[PDB]
Order: sequence, then structure tokens, then C-alpha cells
Amino acid sequence: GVIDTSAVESAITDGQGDMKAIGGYIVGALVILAVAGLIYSMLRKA
Amino acid sequence: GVIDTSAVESAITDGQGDMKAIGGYIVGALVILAVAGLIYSMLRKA
Amino acid sequence: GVIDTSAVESAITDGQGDMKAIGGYIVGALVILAVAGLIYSMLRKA
Amino acid sequence: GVIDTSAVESAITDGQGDMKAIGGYIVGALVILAVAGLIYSMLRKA
Amino acid sequence: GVIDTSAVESAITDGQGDMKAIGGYIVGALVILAVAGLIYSMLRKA
Amino acid sequence: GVIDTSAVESAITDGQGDMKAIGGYIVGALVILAVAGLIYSMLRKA
Amino acid sequence: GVIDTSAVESAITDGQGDMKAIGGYIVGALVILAVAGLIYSMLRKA
Amino acid sequence: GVIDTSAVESAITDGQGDMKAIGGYIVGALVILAVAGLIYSMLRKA
Amino acid sequence: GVIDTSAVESAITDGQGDMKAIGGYIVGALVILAVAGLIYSMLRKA
Amino acid sequence: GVIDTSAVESAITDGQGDMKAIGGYIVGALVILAVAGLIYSMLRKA
Amino acid sequence: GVIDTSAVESAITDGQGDMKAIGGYIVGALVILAVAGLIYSMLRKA
Amino acid sequence: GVIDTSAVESAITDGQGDMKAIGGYIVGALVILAVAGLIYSMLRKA
DNA sequence: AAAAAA
Repeated sequence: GVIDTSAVESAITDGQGDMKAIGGYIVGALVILAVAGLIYSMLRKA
Repeated sequence: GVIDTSAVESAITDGQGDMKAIGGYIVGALVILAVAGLIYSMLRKA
Repeated sequence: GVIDTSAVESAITDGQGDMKAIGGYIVGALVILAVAGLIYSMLRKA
Repeated sequence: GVIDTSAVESAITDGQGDMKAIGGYIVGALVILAVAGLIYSMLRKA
Repeated sequence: GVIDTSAVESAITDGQGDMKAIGGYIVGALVILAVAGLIYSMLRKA
Repeated sequence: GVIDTSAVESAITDGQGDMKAIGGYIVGALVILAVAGLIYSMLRKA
Repeated sequence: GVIDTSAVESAITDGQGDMKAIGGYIVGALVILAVAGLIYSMLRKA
Repeated sequence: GVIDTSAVESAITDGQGDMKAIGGYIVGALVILAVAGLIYSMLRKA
Repeated sequence: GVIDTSAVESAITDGQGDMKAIGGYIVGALVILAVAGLIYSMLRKA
Repeated sequence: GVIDTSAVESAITDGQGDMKAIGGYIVGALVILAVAGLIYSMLRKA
Repeated sequence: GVIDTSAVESAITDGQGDMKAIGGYIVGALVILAVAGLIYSMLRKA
Repeated sequence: GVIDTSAVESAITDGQGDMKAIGGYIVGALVILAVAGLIYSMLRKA
């Protein structure tokens, strides 16, 4: 009496493979305010 | 004194084979609001 | 003893093809508050 | 005067064995926003 | 020994063609509280 | 065999024209806590 | 062979004219928790 | 064919007159954490 | 040809007088999580 | 025509007497991060 | 002309004695996310 | 007239024993940004 | 908001 849920794992494993894609696109934008955070500290201490 | 009910099981086993067909057509539409439910959460947390 | 449910899959596969259309129209509006979320952080840290 | 309900437990034990399958497919997608939640905190504190 | 049911399909195919008309008139009113739902979020985050 | 649904679109197009009216009355009250949010930041930084 | 249904429209047009009366009496009570919802937000942000 | 709904407006106008009473009892308790929020800032800056 | 419905209003006016009794017993339990909701906010801000 | 609701107030007055018990058990745990919040400030200023 | 309803109270007093059993099994699982909610706050404030 | 709820406590006591497992796996990752938070303060003060 | 910054 089953219902075919084969279209579930095919849909959301491709879903969770897309959460990883837009996680790496944020990490690449948070290191901008990490690098610029501490080369401001070099100019101030000088 | 029987009445031929051979046209019953031929009619509703093909009936319950059609309930399964339109059950799988709903599951394929509920995973749309499951995937889009949690890639909205990635954009908000970023 | 079947009932023609051929008008079902023709109606809701075109239905679930429309849920995808208005999912992509929301993702295009959530990245506005993702980009503007972290170019506010550049102005504050400066 | 019983009615054979042997097709019940054969149908829904296979049903509840499928709820477990799509529960583990969600847990694998909620840990994405748990890991990315706190490696954002490392970049901000730096 | 039939009864003419030709006035049935002429009456309810025009009936179900009217359910579609007042379905599209609701969708045009639910996007008002979808758009205004997330331009409130832009003003709050600012 | 139709039923006159001409009183539907006359009733809810005037309905959705009123959702827009009380959406603009909220936007005018959320910019108060947007402007006052960042002229507090000028006084604190001084 | 008709039956006089003139007492129908005289009874329920006055009925639907009363649903409008107690709809406007609820809207006047939901704006209390809309106004007080966002003057709490002014006190918290201060 | 009406039903006397005169006991409705007599019941909920006195209802919405009570929502205002317990709204003003919260505002009097949120200004405590507004005043104490910024006389802590005077002691810290000193 | 009436039927004595004098036992109706004697039964449900005493019924609706009891809905008011267990409404006031809930309001006395929802103010517990209103008071404790915002004296937690005083300890956190300190 | 009443129904005995004497088991209601006996059940939820003992219910709301238990919400007070686990409210005081949280307040005793939020003062830990209030005291330790500002004896960290003494060590830093030294 | 009664019908023996002695099997009613024997069936549902044992029923409501089982609602209490699975209420206490939830309370034991909600305190896990209460304790872990505020020992995360100690690590963040440090 | 009971229903065997013996499969409830066997299922969720093993459930709440798993919430504790993934609570301790987060605490081990929040002390990373507690230790690194204050050995950054040693390098800055030097 | 605190910690960065004075």
C-alpha cells in the first residue's frame, strides 16, 4: 500500500547540494571584512 | 443463489491503483515547498 | 469500472511547474536583503 | 463475522518505515545551517 | 431507456470554467501580502 | 446552468484595492523607526 | 406551480447586510494590536 | 428573518475597550527598561 | 402546536455563564508568561 | 442543563501554581550571567 | 430503559490516565532545550 | 478500552537521549570561539 | 547595543 517517494530524495539531495553552494558564496564575502578589519589596525598603530 | 460480483474486484482494484497515481502527483508538489522552505533560511542567516 | 483521471496529471504537473516559477521570484528578492546586509557592515567598520 | 484487516498492517508498517526515510533527509539539511551558523561567528570575531 | 444528460456537461464545464476565474482573482490579492511582507523586512533591518 | 458571479469581481477588486491602502499606512510608520534608528547612531559616535 | 420565494431575498439581503456590520466591529479591534505592536518596538530600540 | 445581533456590539465594544486598558499597562512597564537602559550608559562613560 | 422550549434558555444562559468563568481562569494564567517575559529582559540587559 | 466544570478550576489553578514554580527556577539561572557579566568588567578595567 | 454505560468510565478514566503519562514524557524533553539554551549564553558572554 | 502506548516511551526516551548527544557536540564547538576570543586579547594588549 | 572603536 506504499506511495512512491522516490521523487523525494531525488529532489532534496539536489536541494541540500544547493545550500552548500550559497554557503560558500557567503564565506567569500565575510573574509572581506576580516582582512580589512585588521589592516586598518596596522595603519592606526603606525 | 449467488449474484456475480466478479465485476467488483475488476472495477475497484483498478480504482485503488488510481489512488496511488494521484498520491505520487501530490508528493511531487509538496517537496517544492520543502526545498524552498529551507533555502530561504540560508539567505536569511547570511 | 475506471474513471478517466487523465485530466489530473495534465492539470497538476502544470500546477507544480508554476510553483517553481514563483519560487524563483522570491529568491531574487531575498538576495536584496543579503547583499545590503553586508555592505552595511563595510560602512560601519570603516 | 470478522473482516480481514491483514492488509492494514502490511500497508502502514511500510508507511511508517517511509516516514523515517524522509526524516533523515531533513536532518541532513538542517545541519548545513548549523555548521554555517557558527563558522560565520569565527569570521566576525576575528 | 436513456435520459438526455446533454444539458449536464454543457452546464458544469461552464461551471468549472468559472472556478478558474475566481481563483485567479484571489492569487492577485495574496501577492499583495507577499510583497508587503518582505519590504517591511528591508525597513526593519536598515 | 450558470450562477451569476458578477458580484464577485466587483466585490474583491474593491477588496484588494483596500489592502493597498492599509499597506501604505504601515510603510509610513516603519520609516519612523528607520530614521530614528540611525540618528541615534550619530549622537553615540560623537 | 411556483412557491413564493419573495420572503427569501427580503430575509437574507438583510442578513448579509448584518455580516458587514460585525466585520467592521472586528477590524476596529485588530488595529489595537497593530498599533501597540509597533510602538513597543520604538521603546525597545531606544 | 433576522436574528438579533444587538448583543454583539454591546459585548465586543466593551471587549475592545479592555484591550486598550491592558495596552497602557504594558507601556508603563517598557519605559522602565528604557530609562534604565540609558542611565547605565552615563555610569559607564564616566 | 408549540413545544415548550422554556428549558432551553434556562439551560444555556447558565451554559454561557460558565464559559465566562473558565475564560477568566485562563487570563490569570497567561499573565504569568507576560510578567516573566519582561523581567527576563531586565536581567539580560543588565 | 449544566455540565459540572468543577474539575476545571481544580485542575488549572494547580496548573498556574506550577508555572510560578518553574519561573523562579529560571530567574535563579539568569542572575548567574548577570553577576558574571560585570565582574568580568572589573578584571578588564584593572 | 437504560443502556449500561459502565464500560464508558472504565475505558476513558484509563484513557485520561494515559494522557498524563505522555505529557510527562514531553516535559522531560523540553527541558533539554531549556538547559542547553542558557549554557550557550554563558559561553558566548565569556 | 485502552490503546497500547507502550511504543511511545520506548520511542521518545530514546529520542531525548539523542538530543543530549547533539547538545554536547555543539558545546565542543562553542569553546573554540571562547578560547580564541581571549588569546586574541593577549596579542593585542602586548 | 556591549567586546572592537574613545
